[PDB]
Amino acid sequence: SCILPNNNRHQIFNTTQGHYDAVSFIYIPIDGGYMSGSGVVVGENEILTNKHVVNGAKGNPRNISVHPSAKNENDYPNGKFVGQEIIPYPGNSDLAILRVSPNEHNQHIGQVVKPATISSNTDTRINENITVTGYPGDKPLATMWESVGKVVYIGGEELRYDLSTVGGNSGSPVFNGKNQVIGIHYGGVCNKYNSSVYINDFVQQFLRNNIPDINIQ
Repeated sequence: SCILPNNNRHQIFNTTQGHYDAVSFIYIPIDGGYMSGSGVVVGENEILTNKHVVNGAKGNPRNISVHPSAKNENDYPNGKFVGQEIIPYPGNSDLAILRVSPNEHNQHIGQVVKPATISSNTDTRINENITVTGYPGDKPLATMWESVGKVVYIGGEELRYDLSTVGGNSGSPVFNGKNQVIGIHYGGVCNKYNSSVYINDFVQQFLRNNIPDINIQ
């Protein structure tokens, strides 16, 4: 996750408004600190994020806290949901489904926010205007930031763009202008581009296979 020449980013304060509500903050304690990342609610009990993010839990999903619509370190408007099962993408992309437990009120994560709409990606192209929204670690903890830019590359399961991200953004949803998820940010090449897992037909099948209620448009 790299700061690029295009560094056009702003904080989301109304984090439950519109498509921002499914954007999720991830906190995993380690002995002596914490790993944080990002994700997006896509199903009744499911978020999407990276393999390397959930790996911070060292195989134990109950080390993972998911805070949908997190606004800041003292403001979690939807509380948190604890990891229950890690379902990695069988292919070679840095993509994982995290299934989470209900909360203390027996609410499911996909009930307290609107699950994100997944693009079928039939129209996605080079140079289209997009956003990557999540929890960059150069900002205050658990604050949501949107980063504005353009697609520069599409290939197999990789989509690249020219917009800035930072450690902490891993797992952030990539949104098109219709606020649909076209990919899942995972990293980049500093300071050439940033990159996401592209939700192509094979990744879409993995999603539907594991999240039958998924909303693909």
